[PDB]
Formats: sequence, C-alpha cells, structure tokens
Amino acid sequence: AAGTMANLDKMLNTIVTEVRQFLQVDRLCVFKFEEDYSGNIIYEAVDDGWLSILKTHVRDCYFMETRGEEYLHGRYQAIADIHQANLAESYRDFLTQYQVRAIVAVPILKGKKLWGLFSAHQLAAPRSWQAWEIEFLKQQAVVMGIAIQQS
Amino acid sequence: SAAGTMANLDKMLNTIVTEVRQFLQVDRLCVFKFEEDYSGNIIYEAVDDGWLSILKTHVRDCYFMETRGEEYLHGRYQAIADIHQANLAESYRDFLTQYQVRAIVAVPILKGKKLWGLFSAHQLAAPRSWQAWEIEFLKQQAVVMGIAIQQS
Ligand SMILES: */C=C\C1=C(C)C(=O)N/C1=C\C1=NC(=C\c2[nH]c(/C=C3\NC(=O)C(C=C)=C3C)c(C)c2CCC(=O)O)/C(CCC(=O)O)=C1C
Ligand SMILES: */C=C\C1=C(C)C(=O)N/C1=C\C1=NC(=C\c2[nH]c(/C=C3\NC(=O)C(C=C)=C3C)c(C)c2CCC(=O)O)/C(CCC(=O)O)=C1C
Repeated sequence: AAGTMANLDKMLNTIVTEVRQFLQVDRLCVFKFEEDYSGNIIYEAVDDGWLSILKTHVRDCYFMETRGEEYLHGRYQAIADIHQANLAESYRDFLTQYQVRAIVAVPILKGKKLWGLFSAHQLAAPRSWQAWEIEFLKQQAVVMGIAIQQS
Repeated sequence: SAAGTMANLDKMLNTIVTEVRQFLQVDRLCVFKFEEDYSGNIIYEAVDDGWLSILKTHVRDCYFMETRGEEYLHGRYQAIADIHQANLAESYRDFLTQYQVRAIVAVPILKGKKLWGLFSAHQLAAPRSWQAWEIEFLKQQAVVMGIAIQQS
C-alpha cells in the first residue's frame, strides 16, 4: 500500500545519494515519465547548495513524440560539453535553463516500458565521462528497474 | 588520493548494504571479502532486531579454499528458503547454525574475472521463500558493487 511505496522511495533515493557521492557528480536525478511522456524529476541529490530541479515538470517534445522508443535497447546520452555538442537548440535551451554543462542520461525500464531517466549533470565545466561510469550508471538503472517492477 | 578512493568505495558499499537490508527486510545482509587463499572476512554488515552481528568474523570455508570459488565464476549461487530442508555438508550446516541462519541467498561479487567476495542475505527469525526478483536484485547489486570495486 503506502508502506510498499515508502520502501521503494527510500531505496531509489538512497541509490541516487549513493551514486552521486561515488561518482562525484554535481547533481544526479531520476526523471519519471507520465503516460504522455511528459515527466517530473522525482529523486535528486545535488551537492553544495547548487540549483535543485526536484519536482520540475518537463514536456520534452523528443520523448513525447517518440514515447522513448529509441531508449529501449541500451541506448543513452553522454556529452562531455553541451557547448560543443551539435544539440538541437530547443534541447540546449532546456539544459542551459537547468545549468547543465556535461550530462549522462541512461534509461530506466519497467519491464519492456521506458519508465524514466537516470541523469548525471555537471553544472560548470566539461567532464570526459569514462566507459566505466556510463556502465555503472546503466547497471544502477537495472537495479532501480528491478525494484520498480514490484509496484 | 589512496585514502579518499578507499573511503568513497567504503561509503558506497556500506550504503548499499544498509539500505538493501531494509528494502528486502532481511535480518542480516553481509559482504564477505576473500583473501588470496580464499579464506575471507565479513567486512560490511547490516543486521536488525537484536540479531547477533558477525561483522569482522574470519571464515576458512574449505569449499571456497579448495575450489578458489571457480564454480561461483560459472553461474553457481545459493538460494535456500529453509536450510532444515536442504542437503548440506554438516560442516557448512554447523557454520550456518552457529550464526542462527534459517534461510540464505549468497551471490558472487566479481572484480574483473576474479571472485572478489560474496553478497549474502540471512533470515534468522523464520524460513523465507525467496522470489526470483529478489535473487535477481541481489545479483544485480553485486554487479554494481563489482564495477565500483574494479576502480581501485
Ligand atoms: C519541444 C522542444 C523541447 C522542450 C520544451 C524540451 O524540454 N526538450 C525539447 C526538445 C528536444 N529534446 C531532445 C533530446 C533529449 N531530451 C532529453 C531529456 C532529458 N535529459 C535529462 O537529463 C532530463 C532530466 C533529468 C530530461 C528530461 C534527453 C536525454 C535527450 C537526448 C535524446 C537523444 O538524442 O538521445 C531533442 C533532440 C532530439 C534528437 O537529437 O533527435 C529535442 C529537439
Ligand atoms: C571446511 C569445513 C567448513 C568450514 C570451516 C566452513 O566455514 N565451511 C565449511 C565447508 C563447506 N562450505 C560449503 C559451501 C559454502 N560455503 C559458503 C560460505 C558462506 N556463506 C555465507 O553466507 C558466508 C558469510 C556471510 C560464507 C563465508 C557458501 C555460500 C556455500 C555454498 C556453496 C554452494 O553450494 O553454492 C560446502 C559445500 C557443501 C555444502 O554446500 O553444503 C562445504 C563442505
């Protein structure tokens, strides 16, 4: 009931806190999709008094049009410097509004469905993400997806 | 920093053990780290409800010392709902009984191709019918621990 949900919430939030300190990333969050693939930042660990985006609602028109279909088979984003990247203007603008300079975003699956994104943000300088860090983030997303599949 | 790399790995493994024990409602959750001779020590533990702690216990398990955990590198793991119903060596049954174990899951932690340790869940109050997703959850947490351990 509400007990199940409190238990999942605490586990997922602990993973976010865990991974943010271990990876030493400025901000780590979990973005959960609504039915229409709008979504909300529902867990967040941000260091040192920096910009919190917890409970921000986002209508990302890439996810809302694709329903995340491209994110179902190990696909992901890892950008060392969003200034350099050949990003869509509208996506660059979203990232800029939330102070992102470097990002890794991996999908969270509930069964065969895209449930959310697990996203690491640097807020000031570029970051050359390592293969192991991307694998760590993906494998923590698997952990989360198994726990989420129980409610 | 050799001091801070070890400290950050310690904080991460201790956080996983503490919160996974509460999430699965396990009586005792352990990380057993192997020495070069495949003796080992319990180096992280979350225990609740006034159950005996085995943190820092040294174990010379003669199965792991004789096999060097090779079977645990080729898909062996242990998931027993009630050790009273299982076929065990009396030596291994004595180990579990000493520490009040009634139900157990034990999965490998790898560092590259080497068996680094075991992630073990003990039920002490009662037998427990482990669900497929709980065994998968423990295996996948052991994967995440392995990736972190591989960095130092
Ligand atoms: C309709 C314009 C528009 C608004 C408004 C908006 O919020 N986004 C947006 C357009 C595009 N988004 C594109 C890609 C994209 N969005 C995300 C979303 C997030 N990353 C996070 O960390 C996070 C949180 C936390 C969110 C909500 C991600 C990960 C991507 C990259 C998708 C891949 O390209 O992999 C995008 C470009 C689409 C493309 O390149 O094909 C546009 C136009
Ligand atoms: C040399 C006699 C002897 C001593 C002493 C001892 O500690 N064990 C032991 C004999 C055997 N152990 C056997 C299998 C086995 N050991 C472990 C070890 C642990 N489980 C934990 O939870 C934990 C901590 C915490 C430790 C150190 C495990 C997981 C196994 C099972 C191996 C599988 O079957 O998968 C064993 C084999 C016979 C049997 O399994 O009963 C003997 C003889």
